[PDB]
Amino acid sequence: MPHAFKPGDLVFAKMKGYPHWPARIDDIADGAVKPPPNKYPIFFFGTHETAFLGPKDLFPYDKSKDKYGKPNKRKGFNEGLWEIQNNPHASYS
Repeated sequence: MPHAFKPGDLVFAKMKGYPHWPARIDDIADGAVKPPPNKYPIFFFGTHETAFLGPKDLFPYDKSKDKYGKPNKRKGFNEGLWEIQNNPHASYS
């Protein structure tokens, strides 16, 4: 049975106008801008962008990889696929 999301959880994260994108729940570093209530800081692999998402847009990686874990035409996407598969917990700063 699922827990709530925690820092380090890998997901595909859905934003409007983007395909489900390889992403992880980032930790909030000392001194970093905190998310709004009920939002997680999402670090998107490949683009290395952050956005704040709620769980409705967060699809746990292992369950969803069969569906979303396929190359995409979009910038940084396949790079993102490599990172989530090969080194999801590294520093990309």
